Order: sequence, then C-alpha cells, then structure tokens
Amino acid sequence: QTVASHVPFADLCSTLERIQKSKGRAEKIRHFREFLDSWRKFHDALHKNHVTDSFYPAMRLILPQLERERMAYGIKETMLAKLYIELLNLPRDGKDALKLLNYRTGDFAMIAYFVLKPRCLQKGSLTIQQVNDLLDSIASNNSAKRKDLIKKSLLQLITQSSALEQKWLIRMIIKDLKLGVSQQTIFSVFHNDAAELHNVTTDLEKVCRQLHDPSVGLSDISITLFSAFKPMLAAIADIEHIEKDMKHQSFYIETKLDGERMQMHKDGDVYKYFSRNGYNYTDQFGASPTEGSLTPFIHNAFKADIQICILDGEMMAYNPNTQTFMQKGTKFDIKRMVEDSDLQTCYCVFDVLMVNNKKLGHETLRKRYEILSSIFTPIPGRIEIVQKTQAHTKNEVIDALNEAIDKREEGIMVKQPLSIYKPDKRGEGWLKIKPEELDILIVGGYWGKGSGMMSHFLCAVAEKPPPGEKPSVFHTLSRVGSGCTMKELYDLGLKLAKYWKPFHRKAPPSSILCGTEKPEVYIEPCNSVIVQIKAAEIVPSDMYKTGCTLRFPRIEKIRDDKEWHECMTLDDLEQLR
Ligand SMILES: Nc1ncnc2c1ncn2[C@@H]1O[C@H](COP(=O)(O)OP(=O)(O)OP(=O)(O)O)[C@@H](O)[C@H]1O
Repeated sequence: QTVASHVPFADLCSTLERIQKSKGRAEKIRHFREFLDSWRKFHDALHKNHVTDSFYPAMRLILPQLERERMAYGIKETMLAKLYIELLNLPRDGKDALKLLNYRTGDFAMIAYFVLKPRCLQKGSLTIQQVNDLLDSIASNNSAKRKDLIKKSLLQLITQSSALEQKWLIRMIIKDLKLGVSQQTIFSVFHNDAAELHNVTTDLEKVCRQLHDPSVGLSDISITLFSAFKPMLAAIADIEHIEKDMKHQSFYIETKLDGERMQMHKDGDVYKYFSRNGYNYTDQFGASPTEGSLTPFIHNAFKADIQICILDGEMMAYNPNTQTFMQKGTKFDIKRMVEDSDLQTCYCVFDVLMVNNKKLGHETLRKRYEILSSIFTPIPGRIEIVQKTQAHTKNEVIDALNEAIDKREEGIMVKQPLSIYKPDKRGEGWLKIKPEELDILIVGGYWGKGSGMMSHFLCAVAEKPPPGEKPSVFHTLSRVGSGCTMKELYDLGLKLAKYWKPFHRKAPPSSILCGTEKPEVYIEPCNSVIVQIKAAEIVPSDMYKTGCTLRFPRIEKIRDDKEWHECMTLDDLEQLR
C-alpha cells in the first residue's frame, strides 16, 4: 500500500498549474507546501499500522530534470504532434496540425493544451503511481528501440488524462516544468536537509525516503561510497586580482583539462563511475577489472594498501602514437576511434575524497593532494595525477596560462591549499582562469618540446601585392602551438612534411621576413596553408617582424577552403588594432 497509488495525478497537476500562474515567489511556494502537507498527513493516515513509501513518485515528476532511475524517453515533439493529429482527428493541413509539427521555441505543451482544451473533455483517471508506471514503460521501450510500445504507452497516458494533465505530462516528459521557482527553493521547502543530502547522493528517492519527517535531520551528511556526489566547481577569476583572491599566501596552479568530469568509486574488484550529473557510466569504463574500457588497465595501478577509494578527475581521449590528449571539438569521431583502439580513455585525477575507512572531504586540499600521491602509481595514458605546481606570483599565474595555451589546454586552475571539498558549490577554494579572428599563413615550424611531429608553427601576414598580383613577401607575426590535440593538425603536419626546408639565419628566404624569432624550418608560401587563429589581443613585440604579436594565440581550424594568397595583410592587421 502506497500513497501515490491513491493520489490522483490530477491533484498534482492542479498544484503545478496553481504554482505556475502565481506571480510571487511566496504564493508559488505556498501551493507546493499545501500539496506536500496533504501528502504527509495521508501517508501517516495510511501507514499508521505499517515503510519504504515516500514522496518520490511526486518529487520525480516535480523535479523531472533530477530523474535518474528512469532513462531517456526518446520522445520527439513531432511524434507527439503526429500522434495528437491522428488522435484528435485534426485536418492534417490545418493551422493546429502545422503549429504542432513545425514547433520551434508559448512552449510545446502550451500549444498542445490550447488545441486539446476545447476538444478534450475527459476528467483524468490515472494515479500518480500509474503515470509513473506508464513513464517507466516508455523509457524501457526506448532502450529496447520499440517505437510501437512507446506509441501505445503514450496512448494510455493521453486518452486517460485531462487536457491539463496532458499539458503537464508533456513538460514532465520534456523535463522542463517552467514553474518559476528554483529546485533549490523546492528542496528547502521539502526539508531543511534536502539540498545538502542531494549534493552527496544525486538521488531524489533517498532524499525523500531518508528525510520523510520534516523535523528529523541527518546529523552527518557526507560523501559515501557508491553514492554520486555533485562535483565541486570553480569560479571565474580575473588575472590582475589573483594574488588577493588566494589570500596573499601560497597556492596551487593546476592544469585545466577539457574532458568528461567523472568520479570513480572503488571497493576491491568493484567499480562505479559517475558523471557531473550523477549518471552511471560504469558500463563504459568497467565495473570489474575483467570488464570495461578503463578499469582493466588501471585496476593493477592501485597500491597494495588500497581497498577503497573515491577519486575526482577528467576522462580524456589519449592518442598513444602522438602522446596527446584529444580536444572535444574535432571533425573526427572521438567516441568511435576510442572504441576502435586508435584512441584510449585516460583518467586524469585531481582529487581523492576517501581512502579505505577514512573520509577526506574536510581535509585541506594540501592533505588530499599528499594522500593522492599514495593511492596509485600513475600509468601515462590511462590514469594520471594532473600536473600542478606551487606558486605565489601574478606573473607566475601569467606564465602558467601562456604555457597552457601554447600546449593547447583551455586554461589553468588556481586552487587554495587550505580549502576543503564542498560538493556542488562553485568557487570557495577553486578558481579557473581562461583567456580574457585572424586568417593567417604558416611560414615555418619547430620541433622539440613535443613529438617527428612539430611543437609549433611560425605564422605570418602578407604584404599587400600590386593589383593583379599574388603576395610575394610575408612578415612574421606569431609563434603558435601545433600539438595534435585535433586530428586535423595531425593531418596537416603529414601533408606539409614534404615542404619544410632548413632555415638559415645567415641566408634567409626573400618570401618570409622574420623579427628576432627564427623558425628551424620554413615553407614556400604557395606550398602552405592558412590557419584560422583565435587570440586575446594584439600586443607589442621585438620577436616578430610586425612589431607586434598575438597574446594567447590558439589555432581554431585549418582553412583549407582558403588559398595561400588569401592571407590577411599588414593592412588587415592595421585595422584590427
Ligand atoms: N584540474 C581541474 N580541476 C578541477 N576542475 C576541472 C579541472 N579541469 C577541468 N575542470 C572542470 O571543467 C570546467 C571547465 O571550464 P570551461 O567549461 O570554461 O572550459 P572548457 O575546457 O571549454 O570546458 P570543457 O572542460 O567542458 O571542455 C570547470 O567548471 C571544472 O569543473
């Protein structure tokens, strides 16, 4: 016997409707308080004699974006449209039908409601349980790729509900209630302790079950093994005011990695992995050392004394042949090459929350790092400790950021050493710093510092030729990193290899004029390629012929659609200043 099997889904939607149309935050909260309170009174009425029953059946429909039990619905609003058209017998070429089908972004539920309103007169039949039953069935049949059984499940949902129930059903499926009150507000009204508990278990059900009585608190809410906690986040930081931000004492600068944030929970032969939103990615990485794309290659990297631990880090795609991490944005397909063994998952770890019996959240950052060094012996390309150093200078933070960008990382992290780990709070001890479009030509290259492959390109601008003429002279403007973080850079290097020529300071080429800075090798401009380069500003320089250069230059794309003679010019450079 359960409450949701007794409460009409209609009661829920009335409350949702009463909430949405309310202007003030106070009136909004009030309708929900009212709903929560009747649920509670009835539960006690129901369970006097009796429990695992809880508010969850409703809570999961009220904060549907926090659903974690039920997988994706795989329902497209077009299906809904076509379905309603067939169902309601609407003229397939009329305004209603077309409004639904060609919906962009007064949302889809509103449009459906206004079509349903004069046409659907039924009162609802479903209980909150039944709706939940029906949604289960939709998610399940989506996983099975059974469209007929989704259609049929939607059918039971729709024809058994009222128009308003249908409006909210849709929002519950799209996972956007548009209520006008934050989820944090909702949790606060539900329980003093809800929000905090959810931050250490991304799980509505435990939230509701464990905090069913509003007057019983939990004494020690903490990160538990195999419970998904929300990751600690980093605050945006101004470079000019960083020393103060770090309280004028010594701090950590750590590499900022652009990958999939992931937590690993390990107890002996047993593994779980959770993403930033508390989704279970174990099947991918491996539950056991005999299964997965990662666990088997790292299981034996854990030191002898280590039975249980919890790590925080970034999953990267690593290329063994070039010893590089692959960035998110590429014309190529990371998800499939990783599967095809041209690439491999590498876990890049920057924090530990527990080891064996002890819980580390309230340890200072310094101690967790110290501990981290004793959990496993790193394996390059599978599981690494993130590169970091100790610093105290604004200049240092600048030097680190240049170095990061040159190596094609997105930025750097700055972290205060005494800081504890605060799940889902952004800032505190953790800061992130990122930099804060030219089409120019590659005219030279460098090896060393990377590998074979090139570490950097020397790039230049065109001196505007006579009319009818292609350019013949180039002025160097900037070095830039060419680490193969994307396959197109890899491909470029191989296309370009036949063209490199030794650069001689004592007898340079007439086509490329250099400043103090000299390439090891150059390339005749006609044989080369335009790169599109992102840069923060143009700053003075003696190293390059232009008398200026690019701060934080990154290559965005290779412009194979342009021609070498289409290079931006000194004059093009003038205007950018
Ligand atoms: N070394 C690290 N320590 C802590 N958090 C990190 C680290 N590296 C990456 N992150 C996480 O990644 C986020 C990166 O910031 P942002 O999204 O602006 O950069 P990005 O590289 O373009 O993004 P992505 O990392 O998703 O590609 C941060 O919020 C942080 O939570």
